[PDB]
Amino acid sequence: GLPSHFHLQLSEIEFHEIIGSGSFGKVYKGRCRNKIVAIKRYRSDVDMFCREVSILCQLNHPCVIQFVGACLNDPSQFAIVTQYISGGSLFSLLHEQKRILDLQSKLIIAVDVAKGMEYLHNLTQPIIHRDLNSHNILLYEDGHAVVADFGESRFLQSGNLRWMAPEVFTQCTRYTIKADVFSYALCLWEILTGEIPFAHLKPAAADMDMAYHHIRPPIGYSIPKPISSLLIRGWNACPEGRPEFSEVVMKLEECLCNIELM
Amino acid sequence: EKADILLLRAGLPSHFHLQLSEIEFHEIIGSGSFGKVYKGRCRNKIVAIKRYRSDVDMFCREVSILCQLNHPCVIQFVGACLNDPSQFAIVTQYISGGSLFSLLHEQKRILDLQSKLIIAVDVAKGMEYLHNLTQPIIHRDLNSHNILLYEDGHAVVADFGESRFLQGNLRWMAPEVFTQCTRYTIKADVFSYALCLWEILTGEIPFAHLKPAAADMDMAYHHIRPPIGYSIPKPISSLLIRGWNACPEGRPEFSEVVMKLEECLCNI
Ligand SMILES: CNS(=O)(=O)c1cccc(Nc2ncnc3[nH]cnc23)c1
Ligand SMILES: CNS(=O)(=O)c1cccc(Nc2ncnc3[nH]cnc23)c1
Repeated sequence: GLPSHFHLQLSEIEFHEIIGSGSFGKVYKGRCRNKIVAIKRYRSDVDMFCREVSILCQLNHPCVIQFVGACLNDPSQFAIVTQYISGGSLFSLLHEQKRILDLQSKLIIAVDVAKGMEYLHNLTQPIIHRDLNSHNILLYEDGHAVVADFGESRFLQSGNLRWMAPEVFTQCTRYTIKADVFSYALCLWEILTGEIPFAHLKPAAADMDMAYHHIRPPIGYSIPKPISSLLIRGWNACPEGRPEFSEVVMKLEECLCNIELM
Repeated sequence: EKADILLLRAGLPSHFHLQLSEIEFHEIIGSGSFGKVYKGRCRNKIVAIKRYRSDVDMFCREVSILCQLNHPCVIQFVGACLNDPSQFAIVTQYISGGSLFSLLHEQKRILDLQSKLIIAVDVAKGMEYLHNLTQPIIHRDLNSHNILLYEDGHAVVADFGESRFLQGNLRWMAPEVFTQCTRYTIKADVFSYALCLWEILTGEIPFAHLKPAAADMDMAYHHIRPPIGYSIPKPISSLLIRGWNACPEGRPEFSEVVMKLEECLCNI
């Protein structure tokens, strides 16, 4: 049921330099069907590969990664091919390169991300990214941005509770699209400040501070009042209080107009 | 299934083996998706029987946990019927003073502080026992329906139907997802116990005016707790504030809960 045009023989892929690595295997830069591509090569695990592919073959939007195909011939030859995006991750730009950005460049990125996410959330069968962060926002050289890496992505699912611990309640509850809005909020703050949320903490300390002790990255004069309000609602502890991505896109586009006019 | 029942039959001490024909079933005293709970009679002894409606794994596990139990603050297993899946039953002691839920919310009876603390302490001990076994057991369904009361004023934890033997990038995660990454720990019972302790002190069902799922929601997403009046003694309010800490790591162990409540009984 993966449309047959998306099937790939390994012979259709030219592998070049390695560009990423992890548990799954390796990511390579390469060439496929007359394009420059990123190829995610592989070494319970098969279900996750099949999910990712099922999701990648639904994608068609300029603010979301472009799928090229997958190789399914046998388990040792598994691979996912996408367009290569040469401008790097948003993470690198802000934290490693420390390129100084004007406010217009920042909003273009954040809007492009918000649009990609709006797209995903409003398909007939909605998609939750579940891993949205600055490592998974890639940038074109022109400053436009796309949402990448759908390895954690899932299709949206269609007495004792009164005495349940919150962490237990949360586990018996369905994972929603509003969890993507939370993560986005952090990315949006991260774009404006150019700082890693909770830079001084290791990942898990940071998550605990957010979940248990309500701490949020500090807002200041670095963030104008139309946006800062989106950030606050965006990372509300109650999912239902969080805005829809359609709302996020309009407000950021309005800000983008006014910053171009000024 | 046939292999699991036979293995269970083999590890289960002989006195616990029962035939469904040896059980007399009087009235219904408990309910659930699993089946029903009865008052009844077995070998001429007044007993409580859980009757049964994935279901074999559940039965083998519940019986397994039950025959490990040997502590006066925790339900006394009497036996099971494991003849075949159609006949699945679980027999325990019957306790004539009823559930804490009944006492507080149906009979609406008034208790003095000492009587309350004895209950709270017995529950705490029972949970301490479970949590400190060589193979810890987590209860997972601790509430006022599942705390039972002898007429001498002591209590036991009952219904082990939900019980189990205890076994990125995170920086950008939503709190309700970060929490989906950790499993059910012992500290989840402590939280449940906290509400029971508030329930005992006030006589009110936690979030009485909301439906369960809304109470859960208010507690998880909005971080709301039942109000802690000025009338509640400090050492107990301290236990509540900590016991239902949203941070599991910040909730006390039951041994500490026991220790603190025992002190109060020495001042009471
Ligand atoms: C392989 N397709 S994927 O599932 O979306 C995916 C997963 C993990 C990391 C990437 N990275 C990049 N992909 C493309 N271009 C780039 N330039 C700099 N990093 C990448 C992509
Ligand atoms: C069958 N044993 S069980 O699984 O622990 C169990 C589960 C659910 C409810 C009970 N009730 C009572 N059990 C004993 N005495 C009582 N007096 C008033 N209600 C009960 C017992």
